[PDB]
Amino acid sequence: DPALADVCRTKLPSQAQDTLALIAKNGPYPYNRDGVVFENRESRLPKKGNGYYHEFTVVTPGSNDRGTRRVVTGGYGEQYWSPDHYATFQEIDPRC
Repeated sequence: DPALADVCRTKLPSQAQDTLALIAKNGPYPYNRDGVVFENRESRLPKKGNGYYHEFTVVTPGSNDRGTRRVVTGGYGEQYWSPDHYATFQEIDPRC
């Protein structure tokens, strides 16, 4: 499989848009876990080979802690948003 919901890039929180711009430039990244492989063990994203997906933190400005906001990239430049630490995903639509 079923489709994921879509979110327009310009409808993302500003910090999420900032993270997409960092990914496009290959960093630098605020967190040491930025860029590590996302294994997708439970297959909420389409099942792919080892290392296809990577995860990045999106800053939560009003908290002291890292927070739950994430972007996951795929190997063909697909981008996914998760506001809730991977419980839900939306595919980012770069066109809008």
